[PDB]
Amino acid sequence: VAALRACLILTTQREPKEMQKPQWYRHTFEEAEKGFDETLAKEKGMNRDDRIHGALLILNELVRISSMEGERLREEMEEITQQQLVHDKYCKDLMGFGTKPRHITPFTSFQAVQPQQSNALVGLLGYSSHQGLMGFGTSPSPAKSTLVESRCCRDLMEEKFDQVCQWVLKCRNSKNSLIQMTILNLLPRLAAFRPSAFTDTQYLQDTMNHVLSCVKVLYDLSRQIPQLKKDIQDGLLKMLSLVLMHKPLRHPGMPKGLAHQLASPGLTTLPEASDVGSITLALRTLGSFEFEGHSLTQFVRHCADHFLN
Repeated sequence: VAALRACLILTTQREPKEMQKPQWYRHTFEEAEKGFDETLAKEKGMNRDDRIHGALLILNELVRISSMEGERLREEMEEITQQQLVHDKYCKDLMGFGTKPRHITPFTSFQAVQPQQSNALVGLLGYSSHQGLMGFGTSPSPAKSTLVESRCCRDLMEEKFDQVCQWVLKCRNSKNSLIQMTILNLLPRLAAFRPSAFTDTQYLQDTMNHVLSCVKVLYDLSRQIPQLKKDIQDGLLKMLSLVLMHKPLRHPGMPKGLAHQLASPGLTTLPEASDVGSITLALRTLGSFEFEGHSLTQFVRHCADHFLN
């Protein structure tokens, strides 16, 4: 596989601006060796660019051919391919593809089922069975440690605004699999949508159980990272045990808890008189003292609670 290791010597080393004529003729042969055989180099050789355009007429076909079927490529290479479908100038080379990455979803290929819809997810894919291709899986619903491949799909898998019967199904369905075990997973449903709607009938119910996850890394991340799924507007309550089990481990060690626990809340309800006691007692610490953190303080730092604050 010379064409596999020879061309990326340019991909990793990419040089600019100097040559106007030559680099344009150096970008083609990268792309040029994607269009045949070699599933890997079908996924390898267009990739970067990704800055810059690729818009010349010949790499259009390298765009076309590798926005065409596109399988294959491969299963794991369809991951790169998943976002190799360019944006947005190609209208047909995107939506015509959306079936195949969703055909990975629609049938067989338990990985390409689980794997792929985590990709676009921005953008859209407004085709009905492809819309419903984000709507076939919500009843998967998700088992088996592959959650990283699917549950983070479901949210950004959604489109807008067409309809939420293929969106809120998660709220009806994706609220089943997460509360049961799969601990780092209850991130993967609940930290997603997240713009928008996370709190709904069953899925603010799990805003309890996603917050019930909090056990004082997992005992670092789940504290704050589950205040990402802290979301609007339904439950004011749980944010309070998420203010309590936010500031119970916060006031303990690992102030990198606060590195993600402070930039949350920030919306809301921490800076109460109690945190005019306690977060003042937290900002009376004042630290810890580290620079991004020093800025991460100011990234957060609020008022009007005090001059002294």
